Amino acid sequence: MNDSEFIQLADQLYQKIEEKIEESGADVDYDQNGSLLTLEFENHTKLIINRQQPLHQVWLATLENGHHYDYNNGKWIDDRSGDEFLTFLSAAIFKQSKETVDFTE
Ligand SMILES: [Co+2]
Ligand SMILES: [Co+2]
Ligand SMILES: [Co+2]
Repeated sequence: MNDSEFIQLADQLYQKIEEKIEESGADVDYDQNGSLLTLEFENHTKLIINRQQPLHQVWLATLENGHHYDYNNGKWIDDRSGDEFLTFLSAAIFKQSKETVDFTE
């Protein structure tokens, strides 16, 4: 993957996350500030998504941990656990808001 391709795929991801939040009507606020996509819950907790363009990775910070994802099999896959980004993001949103956002279907 080159940088230009990474940008296309990461833009598709960010837009997918935003569209699925809108679709769901969930009370999740989102703000893209360049490389950053911050999700904010009513309880004032956040999830922070960052693009690391030279590594061609998307990173996710939860309250406890950081996760780094490579694009593999048409999906974003955690490079230590092998978990899929969007499934993991759904689970995190449910914990911090008790609202369901399905990003995969
Ligand atoms: Co190419
Ligand atoms: Co609906
Ligand atoms: Co408030």
